[PDB]
Amino acid sequence: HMDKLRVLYDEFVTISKDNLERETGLSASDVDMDFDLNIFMTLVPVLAAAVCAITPTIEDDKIVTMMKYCSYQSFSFWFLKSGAVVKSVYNKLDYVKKEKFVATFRDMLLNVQTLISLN
Ligand code: NI
Repeated sequence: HMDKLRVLYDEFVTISKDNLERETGLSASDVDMDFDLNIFMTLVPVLAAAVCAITPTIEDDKIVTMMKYCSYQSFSFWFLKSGAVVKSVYNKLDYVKKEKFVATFRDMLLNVQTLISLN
């Protein structure tokens, strides 16, 4: 179950860890997708309210703004380690990887969002 989400999450984590460890010199903590799923479930409604609805056609610039508000300190693999946000990793990617990272992050949010449809 959640097989597509696993693929997206693993990519997000790999890219994030690689850049966070390189920039800070710190070592990532263990990955816990179960834990991080719950984090994303909380993030989705706040980001939708603070920025705009998360949809497959959301403007890329809006996703990048959402990245500014997502702190790695909240996730399993960087818990309370530093103040870095997802946009800080975006900023260090090359111009091609940047676009793919936007798609990966968006699609991760979209997938998590399908888990939390209203009654
Ligand atoms: Ni499964």
